[PDB]
Amino acid sequence: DKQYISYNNVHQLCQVSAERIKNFKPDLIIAIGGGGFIPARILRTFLKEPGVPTIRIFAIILSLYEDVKVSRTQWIDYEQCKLDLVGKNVLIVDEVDDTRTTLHYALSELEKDAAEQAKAKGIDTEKSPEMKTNFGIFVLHDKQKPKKADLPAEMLNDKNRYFAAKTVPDKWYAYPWESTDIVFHTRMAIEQGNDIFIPEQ
Amino acid sequence: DKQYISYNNVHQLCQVSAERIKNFKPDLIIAIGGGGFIPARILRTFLKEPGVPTIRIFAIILSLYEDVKVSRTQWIDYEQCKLDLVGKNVLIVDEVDDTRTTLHYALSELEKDAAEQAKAKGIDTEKSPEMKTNFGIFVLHDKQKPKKADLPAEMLNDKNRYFAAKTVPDKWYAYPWESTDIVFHTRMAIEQGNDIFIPEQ
Ligand SMILES: Nc1nc2c(ncn2[C@@H]2O[C@H](COP(=O)(O)O)[C@@H](O)[C@H]2O)c(=O)[nH]1
Ligand SMILES: Nc1nc2c(ncn2[C@@H]2O[C@H](COP(=O)(O)O)[C@@H](O)[C@H]2O)c(=O)[nH]1
Repeated sequence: DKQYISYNNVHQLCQVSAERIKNFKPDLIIAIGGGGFIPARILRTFLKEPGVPTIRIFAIILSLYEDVKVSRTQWIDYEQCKLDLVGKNVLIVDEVDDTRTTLHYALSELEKDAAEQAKAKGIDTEKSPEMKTNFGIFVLHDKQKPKKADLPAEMLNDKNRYFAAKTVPDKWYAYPWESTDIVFHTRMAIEQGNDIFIPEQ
Repeated sequence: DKQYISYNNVHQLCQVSAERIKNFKPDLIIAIGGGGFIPARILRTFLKEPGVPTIRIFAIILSLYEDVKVSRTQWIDYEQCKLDLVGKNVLIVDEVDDTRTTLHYALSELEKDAAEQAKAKGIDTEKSPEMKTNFGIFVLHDKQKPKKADLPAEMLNDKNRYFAAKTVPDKWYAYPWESTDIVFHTRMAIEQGNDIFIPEQ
């Protein structure tokens, strides 16, 4: 029993979520895999405000192994990119929250990068808090079920640090960019109510 | 006079292009900006062959300035990623070819990386030509107008090295992930015959 998602749906999800996200006032977006990149890119179009330069999106690939083992398959070369996580608001993007495992470590590893950058600059997060980095999360879908790992309480709780376009029942979702027959995929999606929901203007 | 492109169209363009591209037998994809990432990601779904691991996609941002000036805003950290361009077939992806300027330098800079990564490896493409790197290009659209830059002739000639989904006229194309009203954008696209061109199965 699959749930078919149309491109246009993913687009409207980002759209509505764009507003709530506008608070967190992100300084940059870090996208997990290609899965998180597509919505991240769309998400950007909506966060564009006249004059203000367009927010940057950094893609990262993260591999998790067992017998937990983390592996930075593709990471941000802060060096050559000249990216400073210090005192910035980072928004982590990925399509769906299943067991939360992925975001758990994604946040984790990125936090290490922040705190270690802070040292390198000679700063003390303790003595001078404001210098700390504020992390945010954004997912199209957040499955409601038993999560096999977890994200820090204060964030997971604040409705302006963790955004789930939609929270949905434990099922398997097929995303437009995965299908080898978009036409079928689409027809299905429309038949399950997974197409638009915000009529034209 | 804009040309509205639907997500589903971009999807089918990749689909058909997937075949011709299957020859070049790409070892990895390097995507220019988010623009090239979305189609690159889709393109992947179609290149998947049972058993064989899924091809990797590397995103890069390239800034070009004048008064030409190149700036690696975001590049591939071959180091930590453990990526070897030597003797591999790289496919460069980006949504549209306008003045070719972008791809000109994108290819250029990436070629430097291959060369320098080839020499410092203790090899020479002259005596051992089975090691040089073969570059490929893929764009949804390739506008026909007089270009401002240029790619090597042997590549822009061999129809198994330069892939352009649909070769379009000189106009301005609005891509789905750019629109702030997908519904309108879509209706328009369908009315210009810029939606699907292949049916279900
Ligand atoms: N297409 C699709 N991928 C899923 C689904 N649930 C999980 N995934 C994939 O599995 C990864 C694991 O997420 P986690 O379980 O660690 O929170 C996701 O990022 C995503 O790539 C689903 O319903 N549909
Ligand atoms: N949306 C859109 N972007 C375009 C169009 N033509 C060029 N661009 C943008 O301009 C860049 C310049 O490409 P170049 O002119 O250097 O070959 C493209 O990669 C793309 O981001 C168009 O018709 N529509």
